Amino acid sequence: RAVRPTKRIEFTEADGDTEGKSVFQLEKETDKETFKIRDDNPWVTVETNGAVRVKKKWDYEELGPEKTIDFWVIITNHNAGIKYTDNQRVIILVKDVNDEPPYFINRPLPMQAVVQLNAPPNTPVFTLQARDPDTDHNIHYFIVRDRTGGRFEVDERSGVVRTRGTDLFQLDMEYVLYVKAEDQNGKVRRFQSTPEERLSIVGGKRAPQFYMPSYEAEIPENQKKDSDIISIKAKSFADREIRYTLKAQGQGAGTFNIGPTSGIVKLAKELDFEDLRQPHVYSLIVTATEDSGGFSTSVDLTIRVTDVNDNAPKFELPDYQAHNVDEDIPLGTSILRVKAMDSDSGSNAEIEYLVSDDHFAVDSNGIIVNNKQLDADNNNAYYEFIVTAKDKGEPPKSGVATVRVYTKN
Ligand SMILES: [Ca+2]
Ligand SMILES: [Ca+2]
Ligand SMILES: [Ca+2]
Ligand SMILES: [Ca+2]
Ligand SMILES: [Ca+2]
Ligand SMILES: [Ca+2]
Repeated sequence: RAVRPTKRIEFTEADGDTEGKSVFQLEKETDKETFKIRDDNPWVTVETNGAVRVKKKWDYEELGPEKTIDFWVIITNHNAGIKYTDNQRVIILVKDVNDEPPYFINRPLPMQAVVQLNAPPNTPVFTLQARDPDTDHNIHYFIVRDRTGGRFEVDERSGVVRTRGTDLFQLDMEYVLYVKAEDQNGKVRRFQSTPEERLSIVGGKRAPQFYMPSYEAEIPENQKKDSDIISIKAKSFADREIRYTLKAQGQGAGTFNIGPTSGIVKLAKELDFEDLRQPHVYSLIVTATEDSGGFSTSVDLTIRVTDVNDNAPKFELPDYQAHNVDEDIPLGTSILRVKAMDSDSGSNAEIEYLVSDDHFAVDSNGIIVNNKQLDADNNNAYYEFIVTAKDKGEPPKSGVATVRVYTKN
């Protein structure tokens, strides 16, 4: 059994573009020998005949600096005379292909700017910025569709949008441009491209814009007061300072509040998933107002509260007692029924039953049964033991109750 010289081979990304594709064949030294990969590899699998097949679609952008798929292969070989189990290393060099589309990095989205009312021609107003994962990208900027009527133009390389013409812009009017960025070093004979984006240019002045079109957060019911839930941030287009406020529709306001200037949302009142009067989903409205101006804008903020196993199963009675039980009762007789309830939900409310005295047994329905003869070793004619109701929470909480069984002959 020997190490064989390393196999070196070269391919482009695209060659490995189809899951399961047999890209190439490993070299055999006799017909009879078979192949198996030495360890998992994310990019390739190996058939017993030597075929190297794509596992995960090959990706230059996701390989390390070496840009190789590097793996070992076991080669095995009765009736052939000489037996062995060989090792060979296999190194595929992966060449780049322009295969990933460009994407805008402008934030926030949608894209928004303002234009000064009497802006001279060629005033810069916005700067489109795209990025492209491929090594040899070639980003070109375009206005694909104009709804200003021709009052703007973009520089194809810098992505700067600037005014055209001398006419004034109208206060509060929106001027709309649909823009794209494309990578001209890659195609599909059609160039790789961002989705069309809507660039909103408003004359003179506009309301603030939040950094996200909406906000959401899922928090547990047991999370402490005054703790930070989510922080919200808006931008002014005239560099005014901003102050936030919050509302509800129409379930439980006062539960949350917001930081005056810093936008951080905190928990104000302790929560309870078990409290019906509080909802499980909190629909909130956050408005960012310019108190140095007048303008303001709203954004939805949704908070989901989750169940924690804060409740233990409770038995309906504090203790259970059965009387006049004949001791000769055949095994399997219902002696008494027991029941316990749990406030939580799902499996935090799922209930299993146990019994501390192996003379009895109990099923998922709480039926306490006779598990051994009751007439043997029972001088005082009486059993006293504990039932547990145990939930399926993590960790599980328990409820317990005394059970008394008085027997007789
Ligand atoms: Ca790729
Ligand atoms: Ca590529
Ligand atoms: Ca590209
Ligand atoms: Ca609770
Ligand atoms: Ca529980
Ligand atoms: Ca709970």
